[PDB]
Amino acid sequence: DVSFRLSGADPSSYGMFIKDLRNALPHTEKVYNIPLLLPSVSGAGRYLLMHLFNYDGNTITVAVDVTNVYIMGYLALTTSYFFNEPAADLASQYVFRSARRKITLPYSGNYERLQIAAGKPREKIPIGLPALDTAISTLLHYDSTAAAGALLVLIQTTAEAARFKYIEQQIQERAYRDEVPSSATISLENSWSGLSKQIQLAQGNNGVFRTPTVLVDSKGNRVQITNVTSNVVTSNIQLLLNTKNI
Ligand SMILES: CC(=O)N[C@@H]1[C@@H](O)[C@H](O)[C@@H](CO)O[C@H]1O
Ligand SMILES: *[C@@H]1O[C@H](CO)[C@@H](O)[C@H](O)[C@H]1NC(C)=O
Repeated sequence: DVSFRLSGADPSSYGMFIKDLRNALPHTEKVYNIPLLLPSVSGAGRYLLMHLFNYDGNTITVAVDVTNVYIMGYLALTTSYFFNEPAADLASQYVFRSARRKITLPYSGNYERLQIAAGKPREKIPIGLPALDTAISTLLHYDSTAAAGALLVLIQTTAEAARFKYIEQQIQERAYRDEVPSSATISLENSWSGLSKQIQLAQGNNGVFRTPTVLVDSKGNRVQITNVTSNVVTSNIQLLLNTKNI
């Protein structure tokens, strides 16, 4: 399992957590020196448990599918909660079975559905360490509309930061002040599957993407990534979604 405490958190302890989160995901091969997540994992070992503690020391445990860093659901005291989608129903066969009750949230875990539930796109929702403290708190007691925004903050400050060193750094810059994500951050989130696939297709194509990926850079400028020499590939991305899942 991995753990993160908001009480006393700072950039260093958050970076320790994101390192532990990346290290908890199994991989047998690296592609262009980036860990390649597994095609599949059977049974309970598919799910990583992340123990998150708010500033007061209250906790939720979040289950994450290790093949794709997707959060499936979470446990808060004696209640489990899962997205309304078959992968999360499957996960509920393995994790948090000791909960006294299981609630299926009234949306799936994808960004489009969560933003509809929350009433706002993630361009407008601040993220940071304080926002993560608020999100954990929100999730302690059921409120499906509030939970959708909390889950948009939780997914970006845990999974997305694990996938991309740029997003990890964005959250560290927001350790004591939330701020909406940069458009670069949104672009990377939306591009993770495409980048993961193109980096894998470049292995028998001399390092060249079969199809360019368009990203927004740190200045708001839209840019084409065409091969593995780009800084997105050599520096930023940390985990590849296996093409078997794309
Ligand atoms: C950890 C998690 O659940 N993450 C996903 C994010 O990976 C994905 O791009 C988005 C789909 O739009 O859905 C969120 O659920
Ligand atoms: C590869 O990537 C860089 C941009 O990072 C670009 O300048 C270069 O000319 C590209 N080369 C090919 C072969 O696509």
